[PDB]
Amino acid sequence: LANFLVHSGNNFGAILSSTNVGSNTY
Amino acid sequence: LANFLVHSGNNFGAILSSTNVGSNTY
Amino acid sequence: LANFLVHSGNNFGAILSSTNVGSNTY
Amino acid sequence: LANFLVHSGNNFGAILSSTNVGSNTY
Amino acid sequence: LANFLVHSGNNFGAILSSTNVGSNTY
Amino acid sequence: LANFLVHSGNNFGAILSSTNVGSNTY
Amino acid sequence: LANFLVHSGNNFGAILSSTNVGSNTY
Amino acid sequence: LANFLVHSGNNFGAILSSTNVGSNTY
Amino acid sequence: LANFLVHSGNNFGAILSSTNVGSNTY
Amino acid sequence: LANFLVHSGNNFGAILSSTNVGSNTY
Repeated sequence: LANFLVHSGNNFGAILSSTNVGSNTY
Repeated sequence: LANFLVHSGNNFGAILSSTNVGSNTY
Repeated sequence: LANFLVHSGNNFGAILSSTNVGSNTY
Repeated sequence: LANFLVHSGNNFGAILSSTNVGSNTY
Repeated sequence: LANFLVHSGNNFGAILSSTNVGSNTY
Repeated sequence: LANFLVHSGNNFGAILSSTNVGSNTY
Repeated sequence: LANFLVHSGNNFGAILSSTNVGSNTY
Repeated sequence: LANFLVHSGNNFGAILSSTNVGSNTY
Repeated sequence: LANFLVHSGNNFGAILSSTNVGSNTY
Repeated sequence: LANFLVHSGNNFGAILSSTNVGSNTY
């Protein structure tokens, strides 16, 4: 069906794919 | 069907794809 | 059908694609 | 059918594509 | 069905895939 | 000032109050 | 100031209050 | 200032309050 | 300042308060 | 400042407070 499959009744969480997240604190 | 598949009844979470997120704190 | 597929009954979450998000705090 | 597909019954969330979002706080 | 499958009743946790997360503290 | 207060610079998200949302799929 | 306060620069997410959301799948 | 306070630069997530969410799958 | 305080640069996660979430699978 | 304080640069996780979550599987 798919390479990735998320099946839920209620969903509240984030879903990231091919993302670049970065944090810099000075 | 797809490379990525999200199937839910109620959805409340963010869905990111090929995104660049960045935070800088000074 | 698609490379990405979001199937829901009620949707409330944001859907980002190829987006650049940035925050700077001084 | 498409590269990205969003199928819902009721939709309330934002859908961004190729967008640049930025916030600066002084 | 899929290479990865997440089946739940209520979901609250993040789901990352092919993501690069980084933090730098100075 | 108020029981609920939403203060933003740019707003794009829906704001619901005392609403009844329902979806039925057959 | 308020019982609930949401202060942001850019807002894209939904804000629900005293809402009843329901989904039925057959 | 408030009983609940959400302060961000960019916001993308849903904010629920006194909400009743329900899903039924047959 | 508040009883609950969420301070972030970029926010993507849901924020629930006094909510009742329920899922029934048959 | 607060009874509970969440301070982050980028946030992706759900934040629950005074919530009742329930799942029933038959």
